[PDB]
Formats: sequence, C-alpha cells, structure tokens
Amino acid sequence: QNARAFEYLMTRFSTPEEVFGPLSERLTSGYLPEAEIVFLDEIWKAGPAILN
Amino acid sequence: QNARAFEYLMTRFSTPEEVFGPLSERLTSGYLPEAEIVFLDEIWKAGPAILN
Repeated sequence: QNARAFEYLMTRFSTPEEVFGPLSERLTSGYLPEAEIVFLDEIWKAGPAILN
Repeated sequence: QNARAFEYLMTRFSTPEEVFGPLSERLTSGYLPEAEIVFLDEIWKAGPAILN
C-alpha cells in the first residue's frame, strides 16, 4: 500500500551524495533510507565508499 | 502549437542545477520537466547525477 521505488545506475565515479541523498542533516527525501524497494544497476563498478 | 525548445551542451563538469533548473521547490521555469523538445549535445561526457 505504501511503497516507494528507486532506480539508480551505479557508475565508476558515483558518489554517496547522489544515492542516499546529499547533506546540508542529510536531505534523504525519497532516496534509499526511506524506500521500500531500491534498484541498483551494475553494482560491480561502484566506489569503496558506497560498498561500505 | 505549444512546444518549447531547450539547447544545452553537456560538459565534463556539468551540474544538474543548470539543466533541470536550480532549486530554492525547484525553479524549473523553461528547462527540461516542462519542455516538449530537448537538445543535449555531446552526451558521452556528462556526470553520473545527470545520467541517472
């Protein structure tokens, strides 16, 4: 009944401020911490900060 | 009868605030969300936030 989708493509130069939300304390309105179903395309090419 | 154009050149340091309009909630007056035909030159060099 209440589910929010999230489509994102992981790149080689992707930053955590564009997946979970940029900070100002972090503007995470509609991203990953408040999403029922998340989609991450091409996960075998992300950075070390997003993997941790 | 009612169509708006949009010409923009994607650079290596382009930000989504200059393509989809800057935020204040987002000043999208004549940019991409309200445009019938959009033109993006050199799309093979944009950032990860604009491509997603």
